[PDB]
Amino acid sequence: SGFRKMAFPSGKVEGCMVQVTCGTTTLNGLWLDDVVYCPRHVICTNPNYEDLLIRKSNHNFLVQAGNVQLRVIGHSMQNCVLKLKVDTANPKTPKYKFVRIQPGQTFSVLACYNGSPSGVYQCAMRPNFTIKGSFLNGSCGSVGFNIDYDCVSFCYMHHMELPTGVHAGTDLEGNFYGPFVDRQTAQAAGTDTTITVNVLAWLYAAVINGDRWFLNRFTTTLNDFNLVAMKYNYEPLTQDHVDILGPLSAQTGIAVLDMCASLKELLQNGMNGRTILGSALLEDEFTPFDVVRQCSGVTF
Amino acid sequence: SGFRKMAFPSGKVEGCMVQVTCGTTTLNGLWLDDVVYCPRHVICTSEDMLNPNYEDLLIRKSNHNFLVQAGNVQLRVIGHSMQNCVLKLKVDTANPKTPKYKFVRIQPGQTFSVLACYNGSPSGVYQCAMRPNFTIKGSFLNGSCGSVGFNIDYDCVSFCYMHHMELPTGVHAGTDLEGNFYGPFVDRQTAQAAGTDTTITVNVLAWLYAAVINGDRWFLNRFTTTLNDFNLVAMKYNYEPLTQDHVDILGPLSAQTGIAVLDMCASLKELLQNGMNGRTILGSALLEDEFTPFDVVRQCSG
Ligand SMILES: Cc1cncc(C(=O)N2C[C@H]3CC[C@@H](C2)N3[C@@H](c2cccc(F)c2)c2cn(CCc3ccsc3)nn2)c1
Ligand SMILES: [Cl-]
Ligand SMILES: [Mg+2]
Repeated sequence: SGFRKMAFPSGKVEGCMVQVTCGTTTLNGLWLDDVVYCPRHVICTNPNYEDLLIRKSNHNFLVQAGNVQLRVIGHSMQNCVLKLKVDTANPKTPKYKFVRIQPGQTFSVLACYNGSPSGVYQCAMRPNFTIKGSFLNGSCGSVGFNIDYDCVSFCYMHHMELPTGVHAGTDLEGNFYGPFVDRQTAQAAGTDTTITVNVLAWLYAAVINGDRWFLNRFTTTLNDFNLVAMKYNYEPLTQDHVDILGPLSAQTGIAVLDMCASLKELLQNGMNGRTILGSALLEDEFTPFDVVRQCSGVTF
Repeated sequence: SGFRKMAFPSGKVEGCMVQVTCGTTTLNGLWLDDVVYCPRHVICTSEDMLNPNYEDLLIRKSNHNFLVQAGNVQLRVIGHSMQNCVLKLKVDTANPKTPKYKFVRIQPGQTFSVLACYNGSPSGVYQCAMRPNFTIKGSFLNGSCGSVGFNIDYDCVSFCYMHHMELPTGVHAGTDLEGNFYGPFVDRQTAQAAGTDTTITVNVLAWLYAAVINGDRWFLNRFTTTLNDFNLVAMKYNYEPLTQDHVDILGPLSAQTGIAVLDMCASLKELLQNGMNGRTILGSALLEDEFTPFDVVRQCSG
């Protein structure tokens, strides 16, 4: 029993983190095979990054894997990520893929400083394409990932903090999540919305763990609920979301539209001094799979 | 900016998790140098578990009865000993991935990271606190016995918890790595219950300081309090007493923020009296007590 915000074991990624220093800036890079990936804004000196990089020589890039130093033998740019070719293939390179995640999906973040891992936590790609992480100066290049079996799927590289304190980054191919640029300009997180399918998944997690007070005899329609959803700044619930929740509906005897009626009442009446899984708010950073994985016991 | 329940990177502990099998029972062990540590109830049957005589049970075991598996490598047991409620299996191979480590017994309110493990394979990592009633609020399923809790300040792993069982209220109990249970619990199936829990006052105060550091001041007030008047109010909300040690420990965060410790206590008093009025603090609608003062400085400063 118990339900907790749980990150993937980070060992396979710790062995890939390195420190990258160009000019005055130091941040983190990801060492896979014979390439180090890091944010292109490490580029020394409204920037024209292709033009700034030609001035740079391989030996301007200091790369350290612990005490050991890696020799840069080439450099290239892919969107907002810089790729440093090094002389040595990382002997601890895991089986891995680069993937791009969708809003509402979760991943583990390995927060790093000076190439040394310092913490791991779970976070969701918000509908406004930010994440609510915990990053200080020097965390740029920290990465986000999921693990399926022995395969690490890298999905996020951290680039910047926005004025509201939330965070923005790219996939490992250098494409930003959301309408952001890697520049000193005026940028702001858009208005956010609540990830409806994830709230429902969390209510099923609560039921599985004995928290049942919010259940009621009623059910609703997808059309009726989604009108309540938009009213409360909740993402629309689609039939595909209903399908994904199928497993949990079968396991608990609570149909999704049966649970939507519960969520409707919670949105309209509050929780009246009660809590669900130790929270006084509705939590939307657990996916249906996160709830199945943790209420069943998958391992890596 | 931001403030999150942050676990330590788990790789140094992942390299130590093994599977231990006795009879029909399989659980997790911790492999450091040439020793595998696991809960001694791995030698029990469910019948034994009402009033097991562990000394009598262990003397009947042969080394080859213990099947220890590290990945796809079967380790061979060459001896065994029992220390309180932990079984120490001597193996013929030292773990080449053994980190710098220590065993530490922690006090209520301390936090640590838990590496949930099944059949010797890590599943996930999350942050826990030792509650005042010597339980933890974890996420543990059947087969999680032997999972460990740890901290990694500098590059040394301090092991502080090994998971043994789940109590009737859904909370969890275990030992330190010397085999001594936290709290009054025993590794028997006899009736046992967690005591009434209380809120870890010093940690709430640390978290409120974290909130100020992150730029939130809505809960401050113009009042102060004596330490004794604070504790008279706090105990009425089932909060732990705040000691002069707790006040000393908060000195650094007080200095950084410019808010005296007893002024922050006055703010907490008001929050307990009023609630949040539909507001949040660091994204929570409740007062969070599983961040220590040391945690706050670690995450908000370095
Ligand atoms: C939800 C959960 C959370 N954390 C840990 C668990 C989890 O796996 N066990 C913990 C619990 C509950 C089941 C079992 C193992 N118990 C063992 C137990 C019971 C009472 C006190 C105690 F100190 C330990 C236990 C071990 N044996 C021997 C025969 C046997 C072996 C495997 S099943 C039966 N008999 N009882 C479960
Ligand atoms: Cl302690
Ligand atoms: Mg209903």
